[PDB]
Amino acid sequence: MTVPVSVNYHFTRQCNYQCGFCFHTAKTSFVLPIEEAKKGLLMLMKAGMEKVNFSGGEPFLHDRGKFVGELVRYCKQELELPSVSIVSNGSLIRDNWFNKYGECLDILAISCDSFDEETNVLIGRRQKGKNHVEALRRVRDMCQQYKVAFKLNTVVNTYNKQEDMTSHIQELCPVRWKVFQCLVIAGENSGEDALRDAEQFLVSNHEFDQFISRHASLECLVPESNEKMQNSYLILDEYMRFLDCTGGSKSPSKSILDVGVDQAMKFSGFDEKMFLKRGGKYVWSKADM
Ligand SMILES: Nc1ccn([C@@H]2O[C@H](COP(=O)(O)OP(=O)(O)OP(=O)(O)O)[C@@H](O)[C@H]2O)c(=O)n1
Ligand SMILES: C[S@@+](CC[C@H](N)C(=O)[O-])C[C@H]1O[C@@H](n2cnc3c(N)ncnc32)[C@H](O)[C@@H]1O
Ligand code: SF4
Ligand code: NA
Repeated sequence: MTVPVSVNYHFTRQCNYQCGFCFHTAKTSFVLPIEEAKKGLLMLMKAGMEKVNFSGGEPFLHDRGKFVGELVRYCKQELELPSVSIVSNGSLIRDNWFNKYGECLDILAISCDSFDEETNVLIGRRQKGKNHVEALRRVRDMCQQYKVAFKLNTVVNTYNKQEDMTSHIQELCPVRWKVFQCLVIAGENSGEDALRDAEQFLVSNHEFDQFISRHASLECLVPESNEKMQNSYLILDEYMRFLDCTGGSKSPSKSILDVGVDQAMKFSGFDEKMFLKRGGKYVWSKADM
């Protein structure tokens, strides 16, 4: 039986940005009552979960960041999880949140696809109406101030495929720099009713390889081609259903809240060998960094 050692919980699909290739789109606004989410996290820890990553959607948009804060505190203080992380666009992370919850967060990943603001506009890394300026640098400084490990995520796509990020990554010094090839998921960023159309963003495997090669000097680089990314995550949706990506979509299992972890896991599509090959198990607790 596969142990769900590291699990992503996309607890909301709502987002304030509009990234054109987004593969986890705003198809619903449902969020579990926080006590139900805590019951799911408890049974995941009982099944062997050691790392949880909160995703979405934008995790800091829900309830002004209080929901993700409380889940981080619950997992660290009540479940004693070795690793608690978040992946965020960074735009809504505030100093008061960090002062309250940062001691419980091991790793904060901020997504940054370009250091060129025209490219970010083309991609949709922007809110409609008002906008923020240097959210990335301000969040990076908060991670140093509150002693959280800083991680950066980048999607290689048509509009950054020639970008040399070396000097910027050198300055930011992330502990881990994930570099994803833009990935198509039917019903998310392809398909008749999809909210996004990734076609204009996709790169060839070779263009992905050339972006990786350009940045091979950076020791923090963790590349994930489509092969390494598609099925190598345990992905719980906003109903705490595992999503199986093996068929090219995000096909949900029943909720662990109804059937338990082991039963739902059979329908996760998780490729544990690929999880290990891409570097999914790593030094992820802050005592060890
Ligand atoms: N087919 C896939 C593959 C991945 N993801 C999501 O893409 C994000 C990738 O972010 P990453 O930083 O790689 O997630 P972590 O699990 O925090 O990564 P790691 O533990 O390896 O640092 C995750 O939310 C994951 O669930 C997705 O929606 N669909
Ligand atoms: C859907 S996002 C959710 C968290 C937050 N909204 C953010 O963007 O960081 C999770 C991660 O997946 C990446 N991502 C989104 N769409 C992708 C795609 N089509 N292919 C590869 N990665 C993608 C994001 O950039 C981000 O690092
Ligand atoms: S990838 Fe962009 S649009 Fe998709 S959830 Fe993250 S910030 Fe929102
Ligand atoms: Na969609």
